Amino acid sequence: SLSINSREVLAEKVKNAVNNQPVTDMHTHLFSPNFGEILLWDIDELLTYHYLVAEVMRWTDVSIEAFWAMSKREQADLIWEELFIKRSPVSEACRGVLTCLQGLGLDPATRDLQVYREYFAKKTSEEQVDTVLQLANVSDVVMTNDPFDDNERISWLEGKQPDSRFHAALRLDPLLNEYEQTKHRLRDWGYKVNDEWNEGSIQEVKRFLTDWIERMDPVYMAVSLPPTFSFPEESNRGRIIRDCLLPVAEKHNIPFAMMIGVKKRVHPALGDAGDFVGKASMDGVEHLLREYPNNKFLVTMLSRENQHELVVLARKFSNLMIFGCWWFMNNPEIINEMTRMRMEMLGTSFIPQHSDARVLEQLIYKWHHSKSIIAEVLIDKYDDILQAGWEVTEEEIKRDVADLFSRNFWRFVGRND
Amino acid sequence: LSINSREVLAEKVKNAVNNQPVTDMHTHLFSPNFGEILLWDIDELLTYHYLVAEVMRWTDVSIEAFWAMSKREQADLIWEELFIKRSPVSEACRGVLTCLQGLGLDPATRDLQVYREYFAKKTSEEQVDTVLQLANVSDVVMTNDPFDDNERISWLEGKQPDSRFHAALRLDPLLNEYEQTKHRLRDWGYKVNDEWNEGSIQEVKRFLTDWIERMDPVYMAVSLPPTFSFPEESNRGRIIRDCLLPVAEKHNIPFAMMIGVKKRVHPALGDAGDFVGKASMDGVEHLLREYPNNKFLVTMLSRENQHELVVLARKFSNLMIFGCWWFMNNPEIINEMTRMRMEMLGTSFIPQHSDARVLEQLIYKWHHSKSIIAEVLIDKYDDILQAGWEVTEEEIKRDVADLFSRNFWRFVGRN
Amino acid sequence: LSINSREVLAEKVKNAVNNQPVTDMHTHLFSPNFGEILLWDIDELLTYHYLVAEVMRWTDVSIEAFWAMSKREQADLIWEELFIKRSPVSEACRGVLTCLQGLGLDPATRDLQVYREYFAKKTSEEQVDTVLQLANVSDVVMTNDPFDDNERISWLEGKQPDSRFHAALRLDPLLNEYEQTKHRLRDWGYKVNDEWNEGSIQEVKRFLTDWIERMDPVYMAVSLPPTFSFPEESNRGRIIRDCLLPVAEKHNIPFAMMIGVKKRVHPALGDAGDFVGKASMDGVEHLLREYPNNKFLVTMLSRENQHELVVLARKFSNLMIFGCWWFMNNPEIINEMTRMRMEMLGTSFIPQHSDARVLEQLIYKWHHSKSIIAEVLIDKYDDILQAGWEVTEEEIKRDVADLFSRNFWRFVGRN
Ligand SMILES: [Cl-]
Ligand SMILES: [Cl-]
Ligand SMILES: [Cl-]
Ligand SMILES: [Cl-]
Ligand SMILES: [Mg+2]
Ligand SMILES: [Zn+2]
Ligand SMILES: [Zn+2]
Ligand SMILES: [Zn+2]
Repeated sequence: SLSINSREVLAEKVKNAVNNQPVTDMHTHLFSPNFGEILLWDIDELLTYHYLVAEVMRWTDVSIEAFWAMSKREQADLIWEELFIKRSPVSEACRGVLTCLQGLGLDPATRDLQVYREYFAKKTSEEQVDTVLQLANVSDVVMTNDPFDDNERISWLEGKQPDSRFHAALRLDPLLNEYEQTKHRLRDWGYKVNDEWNEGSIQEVKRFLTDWIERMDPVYMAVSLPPTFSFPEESNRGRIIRDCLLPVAEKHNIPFAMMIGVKKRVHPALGDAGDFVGKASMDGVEHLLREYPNNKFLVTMLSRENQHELVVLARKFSNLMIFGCWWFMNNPEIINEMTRMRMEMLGTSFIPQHSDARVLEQLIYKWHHSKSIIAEVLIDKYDDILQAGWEVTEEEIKRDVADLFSRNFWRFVGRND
Repeated sequence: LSINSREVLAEKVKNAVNNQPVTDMHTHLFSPNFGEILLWDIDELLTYHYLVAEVMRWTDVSIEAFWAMSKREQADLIWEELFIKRSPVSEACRGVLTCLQGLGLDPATRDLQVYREYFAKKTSEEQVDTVLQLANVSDVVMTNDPFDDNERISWLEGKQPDSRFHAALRLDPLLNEYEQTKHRLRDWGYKVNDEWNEGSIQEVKRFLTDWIERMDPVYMAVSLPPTFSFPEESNRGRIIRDCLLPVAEKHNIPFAMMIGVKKRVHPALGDAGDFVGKASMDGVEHLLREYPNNKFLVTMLSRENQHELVVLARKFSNLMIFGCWWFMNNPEIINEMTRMRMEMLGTSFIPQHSDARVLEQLIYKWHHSKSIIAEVLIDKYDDILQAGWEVTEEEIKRDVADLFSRNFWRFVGRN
Repeated sequence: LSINSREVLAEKVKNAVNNQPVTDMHTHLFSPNFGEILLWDIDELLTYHYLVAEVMRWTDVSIEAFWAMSKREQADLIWEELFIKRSPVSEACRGVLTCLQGLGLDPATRDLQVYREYFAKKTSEEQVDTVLQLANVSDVVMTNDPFDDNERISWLEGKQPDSRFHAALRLDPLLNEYEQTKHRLRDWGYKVNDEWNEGSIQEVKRFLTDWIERMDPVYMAVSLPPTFSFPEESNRGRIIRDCLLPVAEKHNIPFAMMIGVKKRVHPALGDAGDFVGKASMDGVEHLLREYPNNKFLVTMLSRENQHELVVLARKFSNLMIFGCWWFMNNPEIINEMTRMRMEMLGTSFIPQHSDARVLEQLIYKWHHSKSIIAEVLIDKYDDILQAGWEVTEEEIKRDVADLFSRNFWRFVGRN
């Protein structure tokens, strides 16, 4: 019955447990460094992250065309001047760049971007991965692997495997969302899908999935979906999910990850910075969970206004695992409210965060900023049960922290450690 | 003797809040003379449907296997899965520990066998006395359903509740399931016709008036789906327009509408199977505007309805909003709702009800809510103190009494 | 010295925020040379429509009897019902107290007759000087409606506002009520046709151009319902498309859209009878994308629009979002909005406007909002300070000037 005797010691012990727990980051856009140039890293890549492109375009008089015509260094220079020098870098994405520099032993105080660049010029990808995963305390990274991308598909077809720290996830947007165009690529690749949606088309699409499952050994198959997402639906998407994806997933015991609420290309000229958000109906997700009890679903949603009801839906269905605070949700005010709602209604039965890192060094700030918030939530929740006379031990806190940052994910996808 | 600093204010407000007897204006408890339908004890607390939903997120035991377990075994499984194997940090898990502690039991031991021994030595009457004392609740409003055969008999035998328990007439089967319920009405001698004519109208009114007579309810209540609309040419829309509203106005009894529940999305979970959806405000707005002589108590289930519900209260004095219902009854939501409510309505609302299904829940439902409501009050008083206003301890006691008891009785026009 | 802890940052930020002169970019105040339409004094504070809604939730006085009372009588009733019989803890009630205190009056006495004496002794001009000084407001943007006969007079008599007050051309009757308004245009010599054709288009453009010439407005404004959509084959859709946007582009004048107000759900309440609804973002999205040479100022009334409004501002630099309008202008909501906005937009937004209808409200609207905005800034500067950034006091002063004044003038392309 030795246990934690005060809130101040609780806070110390929780913060230490959270900081020390190696993270599984279950959705990123990073790649094993052996995949080469598609692994993005360094300060110029940090600064030209699309979140920062959106932000600089609210201030700068430089036209979008002129921006895209600049070199990466020039874009980074402009972003630095407009968002850090001419106004204080108070936004979450700008703060994050500074957290990264500090983590790396660079000094934000000098504002010396040329000195920062020198740091990265002297390293290999493999070295930077080692440094960054250590600093961010991340043991495992789940990638986003898109067989429709020519520059990724090559490494796979060349027999490359990621190192043991990097795990595959099969990204299926082009197949589910753009089948009218994508069906022709499948044909080019020997999958004899017909004009008509018949048994032959069903079989060849299942074979496409099975071949990539065999190749990648993905931990889940994923898709991003619009605010209008509905299921069942008479559409290529509704048919592919019903006839191909769900049966394959069940057979292979692979979860289906759905990232719902992104409205694509509302400002096309902005590229990756041009996507918007909408509230979705919960009906399709509800139907999927109820009607496919032998399938597992990972869900994150983009609208603030979906988050509470998504937690309630998790209370209804054990084949739903909700994860992370995605994109426009990934800001302190929202991370805090979401994490509290989730813990109040689900206890520790969810995955509080993922980084969605596109640039390697972002693991540093995405985990630092989120861990501090998650630690605050845990401190309050433990203190409340301490107040109720419960005895919490440091071993129990370590166990719960491991569940939230790692074990709940592996347990749900039916694998590792 | 003036209140001169936040620190002094905080102690005065917490004392006033703690000391104020509560009227709990919507519960699923029953006067103890109604028998076994009053649920109580640690096995009942642990097998509350909120905890059933939570344990099914973790356990390998199937739902079928779970329902086949005895109550004690279900309670044991829930204890192991939600308190021993993971820390009991959820609001519903924390609530069980609050009740245990309140009763003088020691959660440090985690000894469910010992806790059970406490309950085995007591009668229902003794436990009600204990619980209402510890929760500082003076008055409990029940949910009395004349369509439940069990509950019906008791009222038909002329059994009256204890004076601490007040009736409220539950109408879901009548309003939401008329096709099916009209056959029972006619078994009971209410000659409702196949068509909605004057005959039907008068006999439904007679059913309402008969039950008002028997129950002396403080309000009539219904829970409603996110799709709720009014006017509507449906059985619900016709009964409300033609029968419920006129009867309610004549007897000056409010109509309680609990809006936002989507029933049985996961049928096998039973009570743990219901979901939530955002509702349109249009139907509520229409009722308030078009029936100014009727009074309406509303609580809604969707987070995304709460702010606009507060605005609608600003518009209509015949609306009384109440409580943080079910999926809203979690600290992060209780806090945001109570602040939005106080900022736009001052003290003209009812901040909380327990919806207790198990007697001992009054202990944590009230404990956990009072701490949050006290903190909101402290901030709001502090803000007017900083503006130069002098608040007296007697004024705090008054406002606290309005929130926890008097606003309800004023609105219903009673006690 | 120089800033190396949260404690020091808090001192510097609070000083910067308190000292920064405010441009209040949307109010319902008027240059004092406009005469009686400039509302001021304690009785006007107390009878603000926010307080009429609140008193009606408590008083037994009927709405008809209320409107039959004199202003002083109305103000007496509201004081008794909202300040004396219950603690004045609501945001709007707290605001009255902050004004009294700011003017050097003592709320501790509750001496309404003494408070009244204060104002009886001053001219409009003196009180404008006092209030703008106390509130640290350098510039006030008015709402000027050429459809209002009284207002139209000062403009037609060539009266110009005092250099501290700026015009904004309010267009609601034209855009929202064209069928009724076309007759008045015709009367004024704007000879619109029955059919929406080139004839009608040119006469509506001429109306706008004439009023732009007369008023020199900083923006043209309209308030819109939750059902607002664009493009739309309606008089509103057509006037915006064919007249308003091209005229705005030619004069480089922004269009301010205040979206989400549902008018007169409770008619008898007058100004206090308006409600809220969530709107589609589709119309605003279309307008921003398809009219890149037009500038748009937007504020929305529903809590549930705020986050997605901030995301839309990330997408479009021709969108400036502003303020926490009306039902949003409460501490709980101001805080969450200001945080969401800063997290996603840095300093590239206008955190607040007063919408003051009564002169003295500038005091509380800015005092209450500045304290919240300062705390949000302290958190955000601290986060980058802890991350190793050197924040200077001059940078703080710059950022604060952008939020409270410069961002507005930069966007509108003026002062
Ligand atoms: Cl973005
Ligand atoms: Cl919503
Ligand atoms: Cl539940
Ligand atoms: Cl109002
Ligand atoms: Mg909040
Ligand atoms: Zn992603
Ligand atoms: Zn209930
Ligand atoms: Zn206004």
